[PDB]
Amino acid sequence: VLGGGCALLRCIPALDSLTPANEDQKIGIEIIKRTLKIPAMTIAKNAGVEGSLIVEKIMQSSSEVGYDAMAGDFVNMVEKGIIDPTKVVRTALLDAAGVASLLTTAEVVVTEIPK
Amino acid sequence: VLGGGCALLRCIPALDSLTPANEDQKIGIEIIKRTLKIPAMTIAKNAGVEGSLIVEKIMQSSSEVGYDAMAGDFVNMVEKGIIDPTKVVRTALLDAAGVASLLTTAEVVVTEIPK
Ligand SMILES: Nc1ncnc2c1ncn2[C@@H]1O[C@H](COP(=O)(O)OP(=O)(O)OP(=O)(O)O)[C@@H](O)[C@H]1O
Ligand SMILES: Nc1ncnc2c1ncn2[C@@H]1O[C@H](COP(=O)(O)OP(=O)(O)OP(=O)(O)O)[C@@H](O)[C@H]1O
Repeated sequence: VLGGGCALLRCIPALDSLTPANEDQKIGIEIIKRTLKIPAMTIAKNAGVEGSLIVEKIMQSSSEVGYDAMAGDFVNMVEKGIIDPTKVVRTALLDAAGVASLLTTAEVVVTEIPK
Repeated sequence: VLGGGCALLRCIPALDSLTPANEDQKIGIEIIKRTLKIPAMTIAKNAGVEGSLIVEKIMQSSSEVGYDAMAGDFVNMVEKGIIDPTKVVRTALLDAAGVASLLTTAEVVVTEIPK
């Protein structure tokens, strides 16, 4: 798939085409929708530029256009070779979500008293 | 002038039409140029939205269009009444710059030892 976090950026309208069952499911869908911009934002922030403007410029562009943080330019990602494995992206997303959504269900935390 | 920090936002091409004498003057001009977006960003950030995207949408718009953070939408701001005194804007800019650029010239700081 496309590299630079653009592959997760192109799946936001798939979440926009979802009908939640209730308000809490809608909250979770919005959480994932806001999370989907995080890798591209982090890559752009590590390059010294403002990641939100870069992310908005990526979503306002065509589906083949992403941000090259090395050259700092908006390019064709397949033609420039900036590509990612699909397995890596889905594995990272699923493994992050499964533990973080379970962590957010907590009300009580029990720890050992430090000796 | 226009309110919402847009009056300082419309003076950025006036800085783009400047020729610095050396590199340090260029650094100072860039400092003021980056500072000119700060009040609109702060107003948008206090409203719960991302201020950088709002600022970019303001500069991509016409000269009469700004952001109403009360209604959260982009409007003709003379017609909507969001206006500022010119004296207040220039007083704030000059009073901030005069002390802050002198503060940034410091190399040594001498303080009294706390008793
Ligand atoms: N020139 C580039 N422009 C834009 N994005 C790029 C560029 N080169 C790599 N990337 C992106 O940066 C990410 C790679 O980051 P990095 O390899 O440091 O971390 P990771 O793969 O998440 O984890 P790990 O630390 O295990 O390697 C991928 O999303 C890749 O598509
Ligand atoms: N509805 C609005 N939409 C957008 N900007 C607005 C709106 N109402 C006011 N503003 C802007 O917000 C700023 C006013 O902020 P505020 O009065 O809290 O601070 P100040 O004038 O800098 O200082 P002081 O605390 O001394 O009043 C002005 O720039 C004004 O144009």
